[PDB]
Amino acid sequence: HWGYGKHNGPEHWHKDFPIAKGERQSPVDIDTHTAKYDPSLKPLSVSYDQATSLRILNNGHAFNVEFDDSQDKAVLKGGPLDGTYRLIQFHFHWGSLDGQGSEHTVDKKKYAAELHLVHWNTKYGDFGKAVQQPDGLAVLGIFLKVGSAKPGLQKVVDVLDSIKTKGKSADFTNFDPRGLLPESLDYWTYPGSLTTPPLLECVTWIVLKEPISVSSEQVLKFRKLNFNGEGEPEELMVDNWRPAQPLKNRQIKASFK
Ligand SMILES: [Zn+2]
Repeated sequence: HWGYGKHNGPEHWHKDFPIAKGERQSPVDIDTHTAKYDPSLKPLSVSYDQATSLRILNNGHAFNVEFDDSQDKAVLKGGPLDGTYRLIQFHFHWGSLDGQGSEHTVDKKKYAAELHLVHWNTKYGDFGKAVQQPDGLAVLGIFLKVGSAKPGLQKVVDVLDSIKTKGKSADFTNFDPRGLLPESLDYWTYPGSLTTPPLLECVTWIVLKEPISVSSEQVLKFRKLNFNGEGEPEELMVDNWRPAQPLKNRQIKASFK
């Protein structure tokens, strides 16, 4: 099955998922000097005050914090979006070393990790219908650099020992995702895809310019997770990131100048 090793990694995915070579694949390198400032873009509206987290789960390629998405509780609006997008989960991509780990890059610069908050368009009724549509998903991407600790991340870091192996899940209630956001909400946006199989081209990417800082100790704990299931040989969950894909016929827009 697909993964991030030498024999099943991203360079192999096209054999099972031929859209891997499609026209709007993600991630991409953000060239800050060719991105177009678009003054018609609106500020992002992030309404997470009523967010209800439920569970944290190791799915064999990352860990997902899942939210109750049966009502408009935690929603993303504005920016380049039409309509209302509900938060369903967030997860991260990270490296084996501090110098790599993000999926998107900025002027070819790699960050130590990348946070993805995944939202789906309410007009489509459920997540599974949203993935089939070109405007079905909105993913907020936030870079992580190593520096000072992020206090609002620590609750996540402390529970990772209970979900070390694939298929492990733990109750994870009352987590506030507002603790993960940077000060500024300036962003780049472009139309893209999921960055894991099935790689569907259903995503409006919204990548924040300002990274958040996490401590060396916090990212170290990410790297103690396991791709494998319990009772299988240990393969550390590191470098679960897809390399940048060709931009092709797309334009990256910026909310700022
Ligand atoms: Zn992701």
